[PDB]
Amino acid sequence: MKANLLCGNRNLPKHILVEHKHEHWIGIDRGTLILLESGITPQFAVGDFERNFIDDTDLALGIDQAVKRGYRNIDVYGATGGRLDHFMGALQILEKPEYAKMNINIKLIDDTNEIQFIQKGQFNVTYSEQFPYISFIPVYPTVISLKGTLKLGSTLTISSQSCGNIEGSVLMIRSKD
Amino acid sequence: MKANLLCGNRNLPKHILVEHKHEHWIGIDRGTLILLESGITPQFAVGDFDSISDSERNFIQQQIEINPYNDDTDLALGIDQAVKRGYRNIDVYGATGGRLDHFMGALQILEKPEYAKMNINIKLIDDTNEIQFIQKGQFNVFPYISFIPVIPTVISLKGFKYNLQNELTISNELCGNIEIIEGSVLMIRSKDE
Amino acid sequence: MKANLLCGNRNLPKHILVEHKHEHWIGIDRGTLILLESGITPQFAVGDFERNFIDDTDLALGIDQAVKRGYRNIDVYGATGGRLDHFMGALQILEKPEYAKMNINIKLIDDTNEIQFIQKGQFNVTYSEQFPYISFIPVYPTVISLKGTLKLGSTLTISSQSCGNIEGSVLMIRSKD
Amino acid sequence: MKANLLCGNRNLPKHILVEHKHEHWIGIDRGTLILLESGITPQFAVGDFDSISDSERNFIQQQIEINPYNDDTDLALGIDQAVKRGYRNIDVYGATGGRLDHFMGALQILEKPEYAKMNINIKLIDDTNEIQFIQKGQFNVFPYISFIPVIPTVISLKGFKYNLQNELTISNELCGNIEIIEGSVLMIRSKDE
Amino acid sequence: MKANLLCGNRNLPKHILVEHKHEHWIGIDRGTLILLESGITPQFAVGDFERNFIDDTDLALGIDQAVKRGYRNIDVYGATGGRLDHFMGALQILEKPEYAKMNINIKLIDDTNEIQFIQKGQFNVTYSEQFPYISFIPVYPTVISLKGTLKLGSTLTISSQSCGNIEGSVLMIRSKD
Amino acid sequence: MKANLLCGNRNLPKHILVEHKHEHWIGIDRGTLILLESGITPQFAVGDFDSISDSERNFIQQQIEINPYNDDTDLALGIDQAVKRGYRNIDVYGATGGRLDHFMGALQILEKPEYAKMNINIKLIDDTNEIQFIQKGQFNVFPYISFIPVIPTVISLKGFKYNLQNELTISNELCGNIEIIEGSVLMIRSKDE
Ligand code: NA
Ligand code: NA
Ligand code: NA
Ligand code: NA
Ligand code: NA
Ligand code: NA
Ligand code: NA
Ligand code: NA
Ligand code: NA
Repeated sequence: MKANLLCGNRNLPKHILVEHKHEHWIGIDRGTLILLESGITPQFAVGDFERNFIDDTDLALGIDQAVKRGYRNIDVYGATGGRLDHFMGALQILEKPEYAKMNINIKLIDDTNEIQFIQKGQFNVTYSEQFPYISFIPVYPTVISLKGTLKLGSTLTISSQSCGNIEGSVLMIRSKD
Repeated sequence: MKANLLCGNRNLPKHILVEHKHEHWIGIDRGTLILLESGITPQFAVGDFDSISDSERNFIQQQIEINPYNDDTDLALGIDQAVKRGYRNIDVYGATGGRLDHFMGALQILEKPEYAKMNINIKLIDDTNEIQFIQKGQFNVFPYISFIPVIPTVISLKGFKYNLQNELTISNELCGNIEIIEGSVLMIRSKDE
Repeated sequence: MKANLLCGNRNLPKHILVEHKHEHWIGIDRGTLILLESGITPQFAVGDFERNFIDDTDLALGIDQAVKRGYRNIDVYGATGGRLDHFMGALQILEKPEYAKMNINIKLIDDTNEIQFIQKGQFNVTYSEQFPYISFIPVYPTVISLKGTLKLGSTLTISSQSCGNIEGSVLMIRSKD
Repeated sequence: MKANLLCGNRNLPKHILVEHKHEHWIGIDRGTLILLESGITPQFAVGDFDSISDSERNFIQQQIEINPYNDDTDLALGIDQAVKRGYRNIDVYGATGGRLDHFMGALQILEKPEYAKMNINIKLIDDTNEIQFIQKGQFNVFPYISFIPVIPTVISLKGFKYNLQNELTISNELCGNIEIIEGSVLMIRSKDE
Repeated sequence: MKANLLCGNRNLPKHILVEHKHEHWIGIDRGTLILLESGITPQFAVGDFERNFIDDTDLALGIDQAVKRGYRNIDVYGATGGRLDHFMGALQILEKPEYAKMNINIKLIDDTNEIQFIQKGQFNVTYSEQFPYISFIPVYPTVISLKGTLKLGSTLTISSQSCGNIEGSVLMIRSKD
Repeated sequence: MKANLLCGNRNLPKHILVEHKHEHWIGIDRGTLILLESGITPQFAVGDFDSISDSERNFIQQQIEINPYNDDTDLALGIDQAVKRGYRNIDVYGATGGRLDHFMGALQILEKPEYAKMNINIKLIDDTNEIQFIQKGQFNVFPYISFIPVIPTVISLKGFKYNLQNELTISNELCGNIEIIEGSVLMIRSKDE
């Protein structure tokens, strides 16, 4: 089951709320209000502006509840822009070791990016129409692909499928040109 | 048709918002924002409720906020407004604890005669109690049960004695009969804490 | 809360029923049938072709019930055209002294007009894109604006904001050119 | 699944259309137009019902009007048609007053054996009464209660005597037991007017 | 009342599921799944991939239940293409003598045809915009129109209204050019 | 909030899918496909369930199929997953007949202590029975009733004797009282076949 979380209205892909109006949506803080104003009933909501559902941030809470509720595909919207600590809080979540063993998939999506946390191992990467660039950001991580503090463009802006093997852990970022 | 009113977040039965998320909910004052925050759309709301942006207030004050003309408390209007829409069973949550002058006002509403003649069922509910008004007449049936007079002769059966008992049974424990020969009494059911 | 009343299908603004399909609608007489045929469930309906809700016309009844139900913004559609006594009955409503004290706002809207009853006092008037003309029709009413039985074009076809003060009462009509 | 049928506007419990506006409603003859007029969309309707324009009749006779093949009265078809869709609890309103030959036909339906074997619950209801058929067997439980035989031995408890009483109790007043040893009886509950 | 049956996804008129999303739909076998995937709740469904509703094929069952439920206008979609025995099974249904006496109307519709079983008697035929051709296929049937094993183009591809009288029984087929 | 679970098609009460077509349904293993086939959309489903095309599996495994992390049987996860969403009354259908080791596992779930403290009501149901767990305490109330101990002193009233009866009443026939002084018992109601 796929879960769509909305925790803001900044940088949202176009028509995301109308093209996906009948999917499972979850409100996070202010995202809840936006969903209601768009005629969408949230499966559940978290954060003020909730607590009786069932140390942590509202988004960490909402995602944890999604995971516990069996969702395997979790896409987070409205988590980039404005206050950046909120965006960093999101990246933290993706890193929780608890979501490592599980066969879960969480990603932050905005009108220009798609962020995922690729852990130690080997994964495949299919091409995409709107997302030409790919970049890996270590969270010592050594990697091997089909073309090969640290601040190098070595594993940044780069363009079937390919293999990505990590001999630590990184954040995979796909972005539009 | 059943309506649930939320007046705030004190002594609320745990999980009451998740367990009845699809029923009809009415927001009274602070209850309004708690409903929305839980992703619940109130059929309507009464109360000055705070806003954080025009986009919001515009939303709430056009599809949720009603403005009954009145005098009466926000809860009393919410009730009347629910009865006007055909709601027959009303459960008020969030009306206990804190400032007791309000809890008391909530009791005045249950006692309004305008509801006795009608076939309305109003109950105040929190995590430990259930309260309702019972007028002159005969009726049947939280291990504890108590009757408090409002304005009263009473006769009970399955509980204990009480025969033509004038107004004790301020904590009974019992498919049961109770007849109000005269006056009126509030019935309050409690759980064993 | 805003209430939308439908008591006919003549002169309705374009796409009013599809662009506003999720707002609060009230049926009045035949308007009820039109709403049902458009997939809209009326909050309530009045008039035959209802009475157990809760001397007067069906529309006076429906609007009175709206007012009693706390609606502050009431827009009436389908009240112009065809039988004119029905349109005049509508204008009567706007005039009820009962809706004077209250902070209510009622208006008749059709594809070309927007009629409101401005009572004794002083009100403001914002400009509008589709409605360039403004006209005041007394219901002895003396007025003072930003440009200044009786049948004069003095207070008729006339084009930020402006002040309208009434030293009796009039009907304000905004119409498209 | 519960279905309410409207056969007309006589002796209807006050506010029955507002108070149950969201339940499933079926229109029988004139009931059809009363439902719609109240802004209620019938799940389906039986009956020649009048029209005032093709636009309307087209609407009603394509999304509301069904045409069961039959013989049986319009109400009897409406019932069968509700049972075919899985409705187990049926409340018929509007079937009392006026021409009594119809009220009687409505009683014949409750007595159809085709419903005894099934687990259907059909009740006729108006502002003062509630009526249902009770077949051979034992069952339990408007201050007044009366039993009228249809084709009958009976035994009651909480009411009064009645022990192996052959077919009086045409106005009882009483969490109660009743056993039909033989035959069948209509049970009618009334209120104190 | 009109009933729409869906028992497949081959040769469906364009946008049938979106333009008619709010009408009464019935699922038949796989049609059920297609309806659910299109956001449509079937009044009821028949066939595996149901039986406790209330010798025969799932479509014969679904249509019989429609007829018993009082539907007078029954349009069948997705019954042409792929396995042809399934299409022939459909034609059989249209022929059931049981649906002769009744004032019922059943037809198979696809993006190019509209098939109906005209029995012994006399019927009228209105023109249509998208369907210019008409053809009659006997199911000894003698006919008389406004222009007049057997394998003749005499009563095939042929183009107000007209009269069609049958002095046995035939299948009327209207098709696009 | 009420949830119905379907685990398969054995001993199902006839018409259970048509009569409750609009309630909330959860699919467990084979129950999933039976729900869909009947044109019913499950709130969610647990179980490897078969597919016949990617289009389908994609559909089911994105809007219906959930994957709780676990160990526990598919039915036990379905239950927990329903309780997590706020479902308080759970009716499990399709869990009897066939391989009894499963029927037994279904009984273990009703006995989980994690549900005793909470205010959840889980019942196993088929065309002839209704089964539920009853913990230490006092409670009230298919002509046949039986109590089977799980881990037990008991006292019944309206049925027959049973006073401080230690753990017979493996087929009672009776607005009734039962108190578990010690231990726990499964209550099973049966119909007369
Ligand atoms: Na959920
Ligand atoms: Na109540
Ligand atoms: Na307190
Ligand atoms: Na309303
Ligand atoms: Na009933
Ligand atoms: Na009468
Ligand atoms: Na149907
Ligand atoms: Na249960
Ligand atoms: Na068995």
